[PDB]
Amino acid sequence: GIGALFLGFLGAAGSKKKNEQELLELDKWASLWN
Repeated sequence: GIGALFLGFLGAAGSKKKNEQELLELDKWASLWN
């Protein structure tokens, strides 16, 4: 879709631009819970 292009921007800027990483890391750890 067209609105998907927008999300791609905010998403791309993500893979582009520490702390948030360490916090996001736990998100992956959450998988453990399953």
